[PDB]
Amino acid sequence: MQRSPLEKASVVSKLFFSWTRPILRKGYRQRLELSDIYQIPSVDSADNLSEKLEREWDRELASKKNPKLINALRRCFFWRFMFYGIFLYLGEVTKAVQPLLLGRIIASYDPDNKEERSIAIYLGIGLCLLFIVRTLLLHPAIFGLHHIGMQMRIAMFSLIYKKTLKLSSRVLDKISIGQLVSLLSNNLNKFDEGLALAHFVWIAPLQVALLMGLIWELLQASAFCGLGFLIVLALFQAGLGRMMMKYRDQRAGKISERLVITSEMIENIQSVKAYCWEEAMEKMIENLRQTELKLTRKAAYVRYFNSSAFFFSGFFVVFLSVLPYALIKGIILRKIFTTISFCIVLRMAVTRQFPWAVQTWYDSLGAINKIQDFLQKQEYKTLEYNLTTTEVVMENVTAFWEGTPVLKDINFKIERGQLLAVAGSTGAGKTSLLMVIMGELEPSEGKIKHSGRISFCSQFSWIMPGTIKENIIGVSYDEYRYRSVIKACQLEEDISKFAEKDNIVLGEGGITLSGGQRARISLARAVYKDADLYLLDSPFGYLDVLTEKEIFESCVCKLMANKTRILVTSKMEHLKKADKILILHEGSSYFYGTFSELQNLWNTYLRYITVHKSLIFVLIWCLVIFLAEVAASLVVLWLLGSYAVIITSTSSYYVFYIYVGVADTLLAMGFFRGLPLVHTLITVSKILHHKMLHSVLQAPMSTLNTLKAGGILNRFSKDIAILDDLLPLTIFDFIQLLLIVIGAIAVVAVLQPYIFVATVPVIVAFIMLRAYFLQTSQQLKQLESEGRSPIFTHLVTSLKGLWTLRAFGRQPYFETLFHKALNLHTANWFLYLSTLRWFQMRIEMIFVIFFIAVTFISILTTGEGEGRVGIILTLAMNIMSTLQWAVNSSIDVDSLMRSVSRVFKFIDMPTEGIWPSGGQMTVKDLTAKYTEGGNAILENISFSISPGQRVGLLGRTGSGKSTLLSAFLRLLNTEGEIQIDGVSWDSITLQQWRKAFGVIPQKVFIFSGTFRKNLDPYEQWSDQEIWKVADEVGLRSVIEQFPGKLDFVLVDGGCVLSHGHKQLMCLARSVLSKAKILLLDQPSAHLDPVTYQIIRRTLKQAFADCTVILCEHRIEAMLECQQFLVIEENKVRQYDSIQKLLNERSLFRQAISPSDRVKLFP
Ligand SMILES: Cc1nn(C)cc1S(=O)(=O)NC(=O)c1ccc(-n2ccc(OCC(C)(C)C(F)(F)F)n2)nc1N1C[C@@H](C)CC1(C)C
Ligand SMILES: CC(C)(CO)c1cc2cc(NC(=O)C3(c4ccc5c(c4)OC(F)(F)O5)CC3)c(F)cc2n1C[C@@H](O)CO
Ligand SMILES: Nc1ncnc2c1ncn2[C@@H]1O[C@H](COP(=O)(O)OP(=O)(O)OP(=O)(O)O)[C@@H](O)[C@H]1O
Ligand SMILES: Nc1ncnc2c1ncn2[C@@H]1O[C@H](COP(=O)(O)OP(=O)(O)OP(=O)(O)O)[C@@H](O)[C@H]1O
Ligand SMILES: CC(C)(C)c1cc(C(C)(C)C)c(NC(=O)c2c[nH]c3ccccc3c2=O)cc1O
Ligand SMILES: CC(C)CCC[C@@H](C)[C@H]1CC[C@H]2[C@@H]3CC=C4C[C@@H](O)CC[C@]4(C)[C@H]3CC[C@]12C
Ligand SMILES: CCCCCCCCCCCC
Ligand SMILES: [Mg+2]
Ligand SMILES: [Mg+2]
Repeated sequence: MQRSPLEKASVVSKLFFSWTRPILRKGYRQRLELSDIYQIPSVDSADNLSEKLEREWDRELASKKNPKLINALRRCFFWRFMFYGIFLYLGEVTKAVQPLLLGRIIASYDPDNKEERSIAIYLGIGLCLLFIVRTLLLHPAIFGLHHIGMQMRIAMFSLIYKKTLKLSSRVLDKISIGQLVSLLSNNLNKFDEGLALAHFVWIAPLQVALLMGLIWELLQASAFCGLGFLIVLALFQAGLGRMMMKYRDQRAGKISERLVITSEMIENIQSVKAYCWEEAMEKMIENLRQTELKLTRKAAYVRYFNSSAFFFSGFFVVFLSVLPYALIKGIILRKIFTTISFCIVLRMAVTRQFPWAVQTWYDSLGAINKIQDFLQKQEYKTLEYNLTTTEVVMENVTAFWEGTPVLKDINFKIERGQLLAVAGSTGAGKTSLLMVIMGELEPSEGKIKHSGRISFCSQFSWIMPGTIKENIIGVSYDEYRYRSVIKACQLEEDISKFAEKDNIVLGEGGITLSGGQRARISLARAVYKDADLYLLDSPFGYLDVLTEKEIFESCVCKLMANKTRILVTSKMEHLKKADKILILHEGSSYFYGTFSELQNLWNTYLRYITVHKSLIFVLIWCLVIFLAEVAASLVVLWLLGSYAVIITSTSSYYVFYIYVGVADTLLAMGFFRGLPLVHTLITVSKILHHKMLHSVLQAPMSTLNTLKAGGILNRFSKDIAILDDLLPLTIFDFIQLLLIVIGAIAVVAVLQPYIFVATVPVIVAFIMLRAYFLQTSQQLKQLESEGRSPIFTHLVTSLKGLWTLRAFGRQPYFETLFHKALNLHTANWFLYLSTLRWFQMRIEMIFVIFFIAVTFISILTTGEGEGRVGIILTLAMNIMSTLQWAVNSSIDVDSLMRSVSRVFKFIDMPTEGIWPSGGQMTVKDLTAKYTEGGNAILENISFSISPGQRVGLLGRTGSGKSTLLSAFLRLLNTEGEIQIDGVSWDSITLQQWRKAFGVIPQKVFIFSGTFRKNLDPYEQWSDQEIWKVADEVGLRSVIEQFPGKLDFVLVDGGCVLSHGHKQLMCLARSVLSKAKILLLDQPSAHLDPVTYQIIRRTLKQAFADCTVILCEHRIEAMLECQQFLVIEENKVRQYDSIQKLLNERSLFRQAISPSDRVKLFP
């Protein structure tokens, strides 16, 4: 990693941006290697910028009664902002006085203008120095303003993230992931470049005042007829600005709603494929896209009229200011041309630079105001204590999640070292009681007293990205303690089977790990941490009886025999070792005491154009009208080769100069060509998104596991927004400029076939430099686009584990990890702007040297009369002033076309592509593996199932019970044959095979939507049928407690529901879509014994005969099975009776609960 070459560059080197030479010469030959990227300058590191802004923002909250974020920003950047403003202003004044020097030089070709001929050589020298000063004064000032805008964005992004970790739990309900992503993505590039346009709010009015005086000198009182037209045009554009912003505000809410739904369905794409819900998911996104595209089109029509206003004023402001003057007294051709030159600069300031500057202030101040509101939300109240009486106590505590209280009159007292066991039915408030103790649920009544040290283990196991060892140890590594908790948590057997022991890298969310393996990593993390109080929220959910027995008798009873701890349990064996017993029932304390007293009872462009058939026809239509206007202009112009206009023989060359000055209005695209072009370019974006979303759902699971959450969110938010807003109008601007250059050249090249010869050397010089620069610019843009992903990936994972983050105190670690993501994007983005500034500065210096040669050639060639060389050469250089604008606009088109190629890569991803009368199956030599180069988890598996019977799957956690179920649906690489009632595996299409199954996934899927929409996304059942099923699974009381019965919206993945309520929701789905063969993957994970009767009755009534393959861990669930399959060391054994199964195993028979042993062994 080399140091930045900017920090030791000489004064002249910084001026010409010469320090970018090493990378431009290397990127032209080879691909940019990882060592070519330089380190960022020390001034713009995220650590130093965040501290500077934080110091000023805290001064506002204490000094001023009315804090404003814009005052803190003003106190850090105002003087540098104004320093570059004055140099930018002097570069624009130089542009307005150019016609004073160039206008008199053009007059020296006329032999009548004897006064201009005597001093022509001095005007040429001054003109050359004027060009050089303007070049050296604009570009360094524009780069400095880009630098300031980058620093402001980095400082403010870090403040948002630091505030996020401190948000209260009540205000988290009102904030989704889609709001934060839209807040950051919209400003990721627009904010930096906005500061270069901000100064024209006061530069444009000063340019108008200067230019109006010079035009007054020529046309005494007729000049104001041109000002009255431009004032009316300025009011018109101001009105279109407010009309466009109204449509943009109505569109923001729908984009955030689409982003959250898109993120949810891709995170659990395996559950979507098992249910065969791809078509239903596409329909929901299609309806959201359609509503927001109508607002996008309406904003596009308004923005077209705002953009073409420049081209449609070039003739009507010149004509209106000259016509009253010519009618009273004849005007010569010399004055007509000079007025045209001054009006070009005037139209640019009024119709282009000023409305763009006003719009930037609306966007910038709007975002800073939006950020300030977020920075003032309610914060989490960390009620830490340094010390206590070493005992925990609650007194008459009542809490509300908002007409029923969650808890009421809950009181206990646990001394140091005692064990408290919390028990109760589903939804009784066991998890809420632990939230109250930690302080994430503030009680309305009562009080809490205990020490500030605490450790937590939730039902939902959160796995941070990184190594397994890094998950457990935290910050401080201890060799002795680490090896003890691993052995006590029974993780040694699983770790030894991994490719590289405990050094394997876990993805975000821990997808590659088993259901029960994640629970042990979460538990090992809690016991490794030293604390005074330990909270365990049902950690024995996805564990078999043998592993559960070993952990309970060696981890929580041996290692922590002297530490007070609270555990949630439903087993009656865990209640005997507890000193205190607490029973909960619907928020009220059912019992409190002890157990003893209880026992008393390029190809990219071509593909983009041809994706929509209607885009070709509009482009041909624009070409035919263009040829008709050029032909019309040629006939008129050829016809011209006291009066209102005075023209002489030696002054007739002004006709061509006037034509070139008004060609931008004769060739302007009217609304018959502008609106269809803009309308059709948005339909292309609609088609591309439909394909992109479609190909992601059909991709094979092996491909989808490589992608990251931030990688998908980068393409669906930033790349789609580019194709909707920026590209349609950038293309229109580029096409408009290209037509003007061709039309002006073609007309004058046939009437004077020497302008074309003299304009060749300038054209090829621009094209050769463009090809050289695009070799390296395209690679830096690609690296910058992919550098946004780590920013989005870290933002997603920090919200999913916010509660665990604050409990373990790892906030500083996550802030430092966020700054590395900011610095990685800064390196690529800063290097991209530097080379872009080099190109635009060289494209202007190349224009200058040619003009310097032309000016001196014309003056020396002009002899005693006329002088034709100068007339031709100076005309050609006037055309190249517009070609310079067209070349720079082509770079913007190419930069935005990088998003089109990134979308095309997601589209080209490979695809994975009464029969069951009885439902009997046959498996022959099935071999299953996740990666083709990985180990075979199962191998040579073979068994048969008779129709109507139930099969029980058994085995230790991590043995491969879920792998066998995934192999039936072909969710991984398989090498065998499965036969269902006669048909063959291979012959069937992959879509009819999956429809024969009913599935209950181990990980439940609830998306943001209505209760009825979650139970039935295809809308194929009436509400009478839905309620009938809802009674059989006991969900009626759950739905009625909400304001909308079957209408309530389940936001944030159904966070309103408890853990046991989600299991019943998945059982309802399987009953509704009644199929023959069922694959139930542990449907009673955390259900208490009383609630399990609901699963038991459903299994015998709803699934009358069927072919049920259970995958349960509880012994009670195996009394309803006729056949058994045991998975051990990658092999499947088969048994006919449960009593035979336990006879062979000696250790597993002892772990059986005595309550279950009597019925298992009568
Ligand atoms: C080497 C090198 N390679 N790369 C990638 C960067 C570098 S460089 O930064 O060292 N220099 C150059 O980049 C460089 C510097 C100046 C110029 N100039 C062109 C006209 C001109 O007159 C200046 C003028 C008299 C108008 C005045 F002074 F008045 F303005 N100067 N051209 C330069 N280029 C080198 C080639 C890459 C292509 C080319 C010809 C455009
Ligand atoms: C002196 C006085 C006339 C009033 O005492 C004044 C100065 C001033 C400066 C800024 N902003 C800036 O100096 C910066 C800036 C921020 C945001 C940007 C950006 C530049 O340019 C953008 F448009 F891109 O957005 C560099 C930080 C402002 F906002 C309002 C200001 N006012 C009016 C006053 O009422 C403000 O309280
Ligand atoms: N964020 C929330 N907003 C509103 N109600 C909630 C919220 N979280 C939980 N509830 C409700 O509070 C009650 C108790 O919550 P819950 O976590 O606490 O039960 P539990 O004892 O953990 O049961 P389980 O065995 O399913 O884990 C339920 O009726 C549940 O729907
Ligand atoms: N996507 C994956 N890629 C690679 N290995 C995986 C993947 N998913 C699981 N494994 C590994 O395969 C083995 C078996 O996985 P697992 O689902 O299949 O078993 P299980 O019997 O369902 O466990 P549990 O009772 O915890 O649910 C484990 O070692 C696990 O880490
Ligand atoms: C009738 C005919 C010849 C097809 C026609 C008509 C117009 C109107 C009537 C809208 C002026 C226009 N005008 C336009 O397209 C205009 C486009 N952009 C503008 C921007 C600012 C101010 C005016 C216009 C404008 O008139 C063009 C035409 O070709
Ligand atoms: C940037 C701004 C403040 C610069 C100064 C703006 C004003 C004061 C300048 C700009 C152009 C100037 C005019 C240019 C030409 C003439 C013609 C001359 O026969 C009388 C003075 C007169 C009419 C000038 C008056 C002052 C003037 C209107
Ligand atoms: C350099 C430009 C400073 C003034 C720009 C506008 C100031 C913000 C006004 C806020 C609303 C009254
Ligand atoms: Mg719970
Ligand atoms: Mg499993």
